[PDB]
Amino acid sequence: PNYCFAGKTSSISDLKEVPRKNITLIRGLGHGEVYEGQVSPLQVAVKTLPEVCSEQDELDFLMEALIISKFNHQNIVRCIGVSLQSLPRFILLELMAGGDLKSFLRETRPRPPSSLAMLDLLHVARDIACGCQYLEENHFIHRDIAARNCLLTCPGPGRVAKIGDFGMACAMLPVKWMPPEAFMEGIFTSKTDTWSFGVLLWEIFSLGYMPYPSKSNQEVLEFVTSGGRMDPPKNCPGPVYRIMTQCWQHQPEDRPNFAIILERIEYCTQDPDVINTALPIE
Ligand SMILES: COc1cc(N2CCC(N3CCN(C)CC3)CC2)ccc1Nc1ncc(Cl)c(Nc2ccccc2P(C)(C)=O)n1
Repeated sequence: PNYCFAGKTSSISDLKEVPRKNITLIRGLGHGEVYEGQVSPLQVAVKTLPEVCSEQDELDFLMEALIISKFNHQNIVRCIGVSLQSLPRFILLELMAGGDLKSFLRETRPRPPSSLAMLDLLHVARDIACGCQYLEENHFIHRDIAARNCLLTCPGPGRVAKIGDFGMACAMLPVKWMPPEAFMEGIFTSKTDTWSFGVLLWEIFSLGYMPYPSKSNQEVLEFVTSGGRMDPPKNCPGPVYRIMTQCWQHQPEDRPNFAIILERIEYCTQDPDVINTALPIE
């Protein structure tokens, strides 16, 4: 299997094979399965392929390794290497100690008080938008920009958010992150990623709520097609909500590219009225 990105073609032979003897598993992290690990010492996350799997599962795994290995950006998770010549097969990734963003948001929600502030949220949004701008500039369509696919380097301040999973690149389709022309026509473009980014913003500023809270997939599809959009998250500043509503323009041509999203995020970050807004206490 071959893979091309940024005008270069790569195959399995170009991946960095790490000797199996140099890899130590430490603990499970979530769902294949992902472990904390060590490479002789580098801390890694280890994505494993079940030994019992289809040929297409094997190929899917290979492709995910080539895709992640060829990216070179600070807001995309690094691939340390692979161990594909012993079973089970491993992909070695940068350990993101802060976890997935969805869990982080849910678990770090202000409770009775200042576990998070608005600037933390804007920094995460900026980081992911920089990641997406890098993809868009390199003509890569992610297809599943969502909080569950983003990771944080560390729990505390100085955390950096990064795009972590590239699995997507009917009942399993992430309808709630997809614009009309994607779920209706199966047309994907970089404006597809813009729409999803809008939904991720909502996830961020809601502190990890499921989009379109009470609606099923079909309800969302009919709602969104008819021009329905989500309400602002609780205490969401107007300038932030305006970015969401621009990302959710019906016409792909009317949605901003990531360079523009980034500028608008940076303007929000500069506005004292935005960053002095208190997050809701649950
Ligand atoms: C310590 O590092 C982690 C911790 C957790 N946590 C988050 C809280 C969770 N909580 C604690 C509190 N408890 C009561 C309920 C559970 C426990 C696990 C999750 C993930 C990583 N790291 C990590 N790096 C790289 C990758 Cl690449 C990855 N990948 C990854 C790991 C897990 C899920 C999804 C992915 P993705 C996006 C789809 O690749 N994952």
